[PDB]
Amino acid sequence: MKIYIQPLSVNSHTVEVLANSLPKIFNAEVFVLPASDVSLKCYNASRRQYNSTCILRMLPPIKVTLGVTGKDIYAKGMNFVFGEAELGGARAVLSVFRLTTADSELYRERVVKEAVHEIGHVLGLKHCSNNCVMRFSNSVQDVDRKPVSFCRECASKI
Ligand SMILES: [Zn+2]
Ligand SMILES: [Zn+2]
Repeated sequence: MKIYIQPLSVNSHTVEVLANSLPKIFNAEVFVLPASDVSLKCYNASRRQYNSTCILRMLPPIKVTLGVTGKDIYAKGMNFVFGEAELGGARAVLSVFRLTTADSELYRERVVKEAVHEIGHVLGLKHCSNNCVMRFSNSVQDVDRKPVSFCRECASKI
């Protein structure tokens, strides 16, 4: 498995977190693509948020490609989303905007959890109700309560 991280208006240090954490989690070769600013095509001026579905479309369809942004994102019908993924496809996007917090270590932990969650969807995993990183999180309090690891059921399916 190969994972391509596409920085899209994001702190380079946060990208490094993912480059350093994801290989072991996915037993994958990880590539960091050249940084770019997230496309203004995907900016909703009324909401001052970027549409995640728009961002996904602009990523290369190379499994697995994860776009990562510091901008707040939303998808249709949602006030915000942490991310959006093609289930069993090639592409996902993560926003770290809603994860911001004072404790650097907690921020880091949230970033890894939510990246792993998105990539799990690309690998074909639906939301999981177990003690699992694939749980849906309504808020960052939910993110903090779920683990970074896949449950035994989800791990068996990758
Ligand atoms: Zn999800
Ligand atoms: Zn699970």
